[PDB]
Amino acid sequence: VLSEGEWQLVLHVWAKVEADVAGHGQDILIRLFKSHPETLEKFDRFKHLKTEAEMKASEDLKKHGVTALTALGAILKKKGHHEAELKPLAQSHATKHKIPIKYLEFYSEAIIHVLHSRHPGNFGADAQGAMNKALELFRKDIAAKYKELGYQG
Ligand code: HEM
Ligand SMILES: O=N[O-]
Repeated sequence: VLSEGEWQLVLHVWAKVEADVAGHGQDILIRLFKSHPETLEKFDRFKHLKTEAEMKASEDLKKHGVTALTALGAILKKKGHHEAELKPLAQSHATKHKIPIKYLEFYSEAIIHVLHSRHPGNFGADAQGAMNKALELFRKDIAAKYKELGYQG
């Protein structure tokens, strides 16, 4: 359970993302793919991309980055009351895309990394704490759905 002040921190951070959703989404996906190349293999859409330059030049990668972070922003603005929004993503990611929960942990770390990189000296220690809690909540609630469907624990 995040506090109100922690939710406020999270959504203040998210306001930085919303000023350039495509830019953040692209930087997150590239950080993920390059830090954890197994992740790229899950995207039949993107696995042709070999180099960071090709990733950066991919307009379609940007487009998908918008789709993904738009969904995450909507979830965060629910301040934990996200059952309806989280259900479809759980089902797709477990059963269709076949994304292990561990990869969602890597995704969370890529988000944090990119926030520091884009906003140096402006992503406060309080805000990092709050964002961690928000993301941990999202992974806990997705993981329960995966467990239900026979995918994790
Ligand atoms: C915070 C984490 C994430 C969010 C909010 C998110 C959100 C979304 C959304 C909204 C879609 C399109 C709708 C859908 O198919 O359900 C999608 C598709 C997809 N996601 Fe994610 N996702 C996340 C994490 C991941 C991770 C970590 C991976 C892989 C390592 C992944 C792989 C995919 C794939 C393969 C698709 C299908 C893309 C296509 O071929 O068009 N997602 N995601
Ligand atoms: O992308 N995690 O440092």
